[PDB]
Amino acid sequence: TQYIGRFAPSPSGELHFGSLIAALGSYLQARARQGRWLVRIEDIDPPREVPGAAETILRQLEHYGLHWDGDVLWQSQRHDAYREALAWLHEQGLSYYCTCTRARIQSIGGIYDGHCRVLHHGPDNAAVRIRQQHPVTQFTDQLRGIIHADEKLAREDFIIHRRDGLFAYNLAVVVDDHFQGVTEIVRGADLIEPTVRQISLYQLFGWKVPDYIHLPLALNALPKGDPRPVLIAALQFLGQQAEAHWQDFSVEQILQSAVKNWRLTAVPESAIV
Ligand SMILES: [Zn+2]
Repeated sequence: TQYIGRFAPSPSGELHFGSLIAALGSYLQARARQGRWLVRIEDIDPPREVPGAAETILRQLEHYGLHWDGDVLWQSQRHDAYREALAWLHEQGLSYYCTCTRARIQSIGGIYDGHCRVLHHGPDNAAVRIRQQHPVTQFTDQLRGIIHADEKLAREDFIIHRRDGLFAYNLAVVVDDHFQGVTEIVRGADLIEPTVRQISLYQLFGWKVPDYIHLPLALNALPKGDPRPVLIAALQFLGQQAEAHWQDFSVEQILQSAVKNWRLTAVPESAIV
């Protein structure tokens, strides 16, 4: 089956150099594998995001030559799907309602103890937690090798729907990547630790687990003007050939050659650069 990858930005700001790295690396790996590359706007909580940011992000991708396949998926148009997934989990004996306060959880060290797991509380003024069976605590990264996660965090009956009504990231990412047919997730190293919880969720749904690559995080908005020197800097960051005389080429030519020359093994394995 065809490779399917994606870039899934949060519209809490515009793209910066760090998010360009994630977009570019996901794009290059997808195109090198003769695959599809999709874009999903994570506008799951629009009251806490910035009007106009999603549109800015899509325009920036186009400016840097990173054109996606198909239609953009919007998480603001997917709450029906998340609700459906929650209903299935509850019906299948895989979730429960938790009425514990923030203060209680804080007092026991910040990781839930499964207090409400067999209390059979109703949905009224409650969070929804997953009822883990066999938590995943390690995974394979195609760049970094085998990763060992924080065991206490990995084994928690984690929140999948918040008491304030927000759908949890870990729920929505699995439901949407599955819906879009994603076969490999190429993203930043800041998402390493939640990976094992997401894999646990794929297993509870009975769904095929994708492959994972976590790129190094670039640490301290993209220029509106000439994108070429910024693209060259991003290619260098990712350990790729970085054309000296970029002034003689278009963005499109630079990307076409970067796809031809893409070497995953040359990407740095540091968590942060
Ligand atoms: Zn509870």
